[PDB]
Amino acid sequence: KVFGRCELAAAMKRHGLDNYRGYSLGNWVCAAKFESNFNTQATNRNTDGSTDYGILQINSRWWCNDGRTPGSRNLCNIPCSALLSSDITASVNCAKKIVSDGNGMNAWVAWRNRCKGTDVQAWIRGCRL
Repeated sequence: KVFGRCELAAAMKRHGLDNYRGYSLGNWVCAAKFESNFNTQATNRNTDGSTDYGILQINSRWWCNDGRTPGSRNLCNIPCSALLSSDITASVNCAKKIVSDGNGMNAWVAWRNRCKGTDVQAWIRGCRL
């Protein structure tokens, strides 16, 4: 599924991401825009044997089980298949766990490369939330 921008923001807000751990809603929408272009089925395979899954491109080394990644910790306690669902439930629940670790939203490559320090409230422009 390819989400619309405000459609996604609304779902993320329902699940309490607005301001979670110090990250306003626009950070999360921006992250999804540049990680996956809002595509729930996006997949990126990396050189270290891990794969990034879904709308938030969550990595399989620490966060989900795909049965084939070295150093697997599966700290969200979910199959990586859950992160490719058309609803965002598993991705947002796991994201809360990721962002509560160590480096916050710096875990997301695209957020660090395209969102950090920008006018992130632009990503919820014209949404009625």
